[PDB]
Amino acid sequence: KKWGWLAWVDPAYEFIKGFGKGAIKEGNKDKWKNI
Repeated sequence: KKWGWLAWVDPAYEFIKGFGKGAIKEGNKDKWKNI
């Protein structure tokens, strides 16, 4: 299996950690629903 999903999300999520370390509303809006 290719499994190139997590490979593309890996560098993605890590990006928001620095670019949007203080802006969950801009990205993860309805993230509370998954928690």
